[PDB]
Amino acid sequence: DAETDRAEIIELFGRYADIADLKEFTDLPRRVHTDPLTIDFESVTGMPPMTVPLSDYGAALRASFGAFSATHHAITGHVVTIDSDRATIHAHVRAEHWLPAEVAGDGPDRWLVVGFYDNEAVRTADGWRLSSVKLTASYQENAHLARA
Amino acid sequence: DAETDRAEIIELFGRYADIADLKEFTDLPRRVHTDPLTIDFESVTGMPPMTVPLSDYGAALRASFGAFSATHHAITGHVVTIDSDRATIHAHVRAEHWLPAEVAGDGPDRWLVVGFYDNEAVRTADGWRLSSVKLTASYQENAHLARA
Amino acid sequence: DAETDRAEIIELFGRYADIADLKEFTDLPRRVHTDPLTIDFESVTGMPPMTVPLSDYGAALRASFGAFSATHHAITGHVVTIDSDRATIHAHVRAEHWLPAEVAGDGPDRWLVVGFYDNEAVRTADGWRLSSVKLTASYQENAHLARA
Repeated sequence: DAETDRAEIIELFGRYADIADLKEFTDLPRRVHTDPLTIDFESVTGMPPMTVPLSDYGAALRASFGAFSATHHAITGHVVTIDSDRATIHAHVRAEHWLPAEVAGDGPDRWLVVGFYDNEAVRTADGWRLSSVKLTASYQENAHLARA
Repeated sequence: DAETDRAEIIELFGRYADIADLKEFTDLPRRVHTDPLTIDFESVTGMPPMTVPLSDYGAALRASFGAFSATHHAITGHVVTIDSDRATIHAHVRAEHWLPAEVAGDGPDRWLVVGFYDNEAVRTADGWRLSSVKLTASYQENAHLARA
Repeated sequence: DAETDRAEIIELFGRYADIADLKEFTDLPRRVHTDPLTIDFESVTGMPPMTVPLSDYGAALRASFGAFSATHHAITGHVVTIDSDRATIHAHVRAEHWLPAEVAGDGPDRWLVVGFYDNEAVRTADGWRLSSVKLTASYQENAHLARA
């Protein structure tokens, strides 16, 4: 019922965090996202929203997260609204990204993004999937490292 | 049923975190809290518990969170006990508060509070609301900034 | 039903975090864990998996967490699979451990572990309990303090 849908939608955010933090950009994205996927990270990158093939998104994530020794996404505070086979989710996110020493040198090594997801999900034949991801940053620390 | 109540009570903590972190002290508190509201932040401020009108609480939050460039509340680990139209919730909280550079100068800029909420909720005609908030700190970093 | 089981299993992780962070190693472990308990912290300590009496585990936790002024475990992203009276849970964890000043001196004072739990639970006559805990670290900061 509705509570099973809610619980499955919340769990998708655990799997979403696992994509990045386990660096598993091949199988897991198919279990988490629709194809194509709408993405909006403009609040952090200045790149406007786009709708992209899932394999492109995965390849892009693999390339960018390859810059980090590790990451940790702590996603909390899910506010889920369901209407049959669609849902919206607002959540908190705290995302830590550590640069290797070879890049960070004697300086800061951790890029922090805090803020919110305002995402959409759809109920597919293979279960709920996140069809749109939008990240709004409230604060960043060491954002220059995302460039460095 | 009971599981819908639990899920709605947990979601209230997402909305609670949103009050502070989106700095929305006017509408959201009515959706999250009863009027009046009992508050106990004594473990952090030394001010004893009080029961206050909700508009006072909102105005006070607006004034105090106005000192921060941003905040992030990560609330996790909800332990919810429900008895008809009342509930208790114990949870973990990690609350980050960043001071603007104009105030922090060359020193630390982030006030960290970790610890627990031990809160009460009531089922109102318009849904669950948090009727009592109690924060017990296990640790703080840079607490002097909450004064500065 | 299944959703009550899921919610109870997720709540166990709140109580698990409370063992360490409230430093309550006597009563709470009986409410959270089976006796005996399988533990695997090898990814952090190099000690291989073992199955130990619960009172030994509690005594060991009391001794080790006695080194810290405070800790905070933020457990998020639960992915729960249930099969009757057994479950597996994968989750994110961010665990902070602060050393007292008397030990940290003028140096770093916070040991950070980020990574994952990959745990098992069993439905006992007194409710769900965590029967196996496995922590896999993705990153640590100041791990030398866990020794110091």
